[PDB]
Amino acid sequence: SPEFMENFQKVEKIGEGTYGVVYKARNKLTGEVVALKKIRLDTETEGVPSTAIREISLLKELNHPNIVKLLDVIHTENKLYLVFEFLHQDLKKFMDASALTGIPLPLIKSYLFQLLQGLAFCHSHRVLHRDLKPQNLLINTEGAIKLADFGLARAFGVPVRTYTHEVVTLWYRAPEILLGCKYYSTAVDIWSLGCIFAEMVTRRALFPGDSEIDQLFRIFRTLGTPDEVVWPGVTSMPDYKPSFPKWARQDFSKVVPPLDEDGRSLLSQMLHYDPNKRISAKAALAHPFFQDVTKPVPHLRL
Ligand SMILES: O=S(=O)(O)c1cccc2cccc(Nc3ccccc3)c12
Ligand SMILES: O=S(=O)(O)c1cccc2cccc(Nc3ccccc3)c12
Repeated sequence: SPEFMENFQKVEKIGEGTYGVVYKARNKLTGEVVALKKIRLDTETEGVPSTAIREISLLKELNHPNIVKLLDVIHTENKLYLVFEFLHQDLKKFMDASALTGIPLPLIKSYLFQLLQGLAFCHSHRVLHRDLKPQNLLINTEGAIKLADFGLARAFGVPVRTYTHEVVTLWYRAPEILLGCKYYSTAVDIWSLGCIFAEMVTRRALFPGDSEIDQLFRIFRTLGTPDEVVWPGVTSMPDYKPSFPKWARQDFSKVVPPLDEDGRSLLSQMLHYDPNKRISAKAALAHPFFQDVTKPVPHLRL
């Protein structure tokens, strides 16, 4: 039987992703609580780009424990309401609440492993996230972490508004995107996740830039300014400028102090400059860093 917006009682606002506010709501007929996302459409031109429609279709096809579950899509007067499973807690909020002590390594390992499983699945199905950041990763009481807030709308020009609150998306953006690559690859998500891995460990964002050029320079100052030896083709990328300062690479003992050689090995493979050399999500799952991975439950005192 079709669901109608009248069937839902708004409880509270639980956030405001790239598509406006997200509300916790209660289904009046089943009593189930869900997360509702409101999407304002745009018949401004004539419709949604065919390629966009295909990408939304691709995302809808995915069913995985590490991808937030879409339960239904309600259509009403130029508006779309996405009905999702209810989750309300995210990695950003959790890290802020674990600021004083940091998230324990077993949980860091579990979350990273699960996010890699989610990404491996998406990537094998030709789906990229494109906007991975702590804010977009939802967690539940049982220890799962899930991908959400995919960067689909801005990537394929979907007729809908975005970033109701603001931005900070630059911090996790892969260098090939910052340098204007004609075509990027699934490797961009691995870069983002590597930044998130480092952030969980150090309790601070790795490259908190305030502009594309500042973002690039922050990356260069830490990993060294790339050259043809380290990244073949970099000096010919659209936005590459020979005038870029030349910085030497920093040691990870300094960049991510708490990590040992297994952690450093994996991090270095996730932050490799060359997209063609950056570790894939599938290969990362087999990294020695995950030998002892388990599924700890988070301490959530809401
Ligand atoms: O495919 S749907 O499941 O609706 C869908 C699900 C989730 C997000 C969507 C965003 C834009 C357009 C859609 N489709 C659409 C198609 C026809 C009319 C209005 C919207 C979206
Ligand atoms: O909301 S997200 O968490 O990204 C999301 C998560 C999981 C499955 C999704 C399926 C279709 C569209 C989404 N979002 C969407 C919304 C508006 C425009 C384009 C895509 C999905």
